[PDB]
Amino acid sequence: EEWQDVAQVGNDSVKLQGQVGRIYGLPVVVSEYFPAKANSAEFAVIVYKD
Amino acid sequence: AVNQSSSVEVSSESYETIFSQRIIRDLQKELVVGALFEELPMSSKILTMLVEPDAGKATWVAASTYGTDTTTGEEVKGALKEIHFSTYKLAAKSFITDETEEDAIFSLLPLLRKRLIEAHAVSIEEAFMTGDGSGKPKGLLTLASEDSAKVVTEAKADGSVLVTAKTISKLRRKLGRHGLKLSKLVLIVSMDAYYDLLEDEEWQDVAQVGNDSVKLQGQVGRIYGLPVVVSEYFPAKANSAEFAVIVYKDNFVMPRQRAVTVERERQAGKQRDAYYVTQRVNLQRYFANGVVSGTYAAS
Repeated sequence: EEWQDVAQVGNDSVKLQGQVGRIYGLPVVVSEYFPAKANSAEFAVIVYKD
Repeated sequence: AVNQSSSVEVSSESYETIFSQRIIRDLQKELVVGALFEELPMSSKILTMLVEPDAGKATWVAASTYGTDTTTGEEVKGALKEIHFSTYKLAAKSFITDETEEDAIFSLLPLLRKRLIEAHAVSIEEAFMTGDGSGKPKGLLTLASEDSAKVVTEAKADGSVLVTAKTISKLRRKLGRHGLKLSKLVLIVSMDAYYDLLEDEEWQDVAQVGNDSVKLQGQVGRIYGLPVVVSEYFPAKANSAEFAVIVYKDNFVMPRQRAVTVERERQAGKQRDAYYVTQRVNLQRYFANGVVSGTYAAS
């Protein structure tokens, strides 16, 4: 439906090596510690340097 | 017999042609599932082993209660759960009499021996696909139905097809909960739904925009990069079950104390040479989670 839908041209060339998320070139790390579907969060981003 | 033409001399009576002793036969059912499971040797009636559970939750303190008393969780000592395995038996027998092969055309003996093992291989595969439990294994369809592993819905039954690349994800997003993901899995598709999973139009499509030079030479199938296993041991033409996924890990290991044994009887049967073939095996797994068999439902 996006990215690799009808057309594989929606991405870098992933097909290959096993359908891993590389959203904007960043690896996505799964965490099965989020609560059920409600008013809760599902996608969290963190930037650190110090 | 011969009776027309018979001009002008006597064209015998019958039996006027060369006989072909050469047997040939069609591509029937193959065996593909009973050849990819880990094998467990054992010398007992049953084998029992111990599986622990996860832990846990610990409640953090109220920041003021530093001793007498600490008000932290009470973690209950996790029970080691037994898992026990049961090895069922089957057998087949065959016989010919010594007076019923020297008369005719000598092509007997390995013909019967191939056929009984071929029949036995089919019965093992058919049982591994489908079971009730009445002395046969609980086959994959009637195992992956007691754990609630089904989707509503994939397509529509014998009319209005729409079983595309999307359905594999819809099945996979129920296959997890909490960790059936990554590689090391295989999916098995019915013969009928293998031809219908070829209208798309998505992913592995009819265009060079959808893929490179991957088919080559007959639209083989590899949705999300996965391998596809073809089999017709699934009963289509109904809102039943015919698409199945299995993950390869610690689990799906088959226990046996014996393989096929083949033995011979004759003394003192009064002119009967008789062959018996026995096997003892079962198909089972540890925990009852991480399989999905669709279903594929309609009305």
